[PDB]
Amino acid sequence: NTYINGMYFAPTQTNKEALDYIQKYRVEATLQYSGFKDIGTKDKEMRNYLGDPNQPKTNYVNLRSYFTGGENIMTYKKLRIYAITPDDRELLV
Amino acid sequence: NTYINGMYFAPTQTNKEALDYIQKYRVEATLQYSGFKDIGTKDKEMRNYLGDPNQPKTNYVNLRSYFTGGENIMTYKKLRIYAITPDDRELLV
Repeated sequence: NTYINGMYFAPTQTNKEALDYIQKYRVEATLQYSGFKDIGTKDKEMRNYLGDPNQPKTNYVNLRSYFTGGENIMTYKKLRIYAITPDDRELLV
Repeated sequence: NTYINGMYFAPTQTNKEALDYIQKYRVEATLQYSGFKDIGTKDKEMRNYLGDPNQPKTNYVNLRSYFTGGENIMTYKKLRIYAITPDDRELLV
């Protein structure tokens, strides 16, 4: 299997500056042991896209700095997003 | 045998900020020579969990900087914890 250690979320298209009012990210993944739980609430790390410094700053949900002891696998994922007071799921696999 | 040189105590779950009013830790282990005694009273070293810097700050009872001359083995352990004025044993193997 191949594990997930992050998410390059929303690469910048022509008309998208939607990563400003959106601040917080919560993942509900399936870990190696006791999968579906509150993995935690963290923020974006807007570094790059595809690891290339010659690229605009896109969002990155850091799937490492969360409340886990094992690793995350490729079965399922739930991606809750937190602005001021919605909890809208922007992405779901 | 495999020796113990520390304790990653209380990895951060969803609802746990119980590592603030809790300050001091005393171990009563079984060393290689003259085991059961007051090994000492020390504090937490809240660095990481599982040695990963992409992880929240969890407690760590340092089982090296204590009053010993030998090493600690995997027979028995007693873990006294000190807040202001309890002495409640939070963990016991």
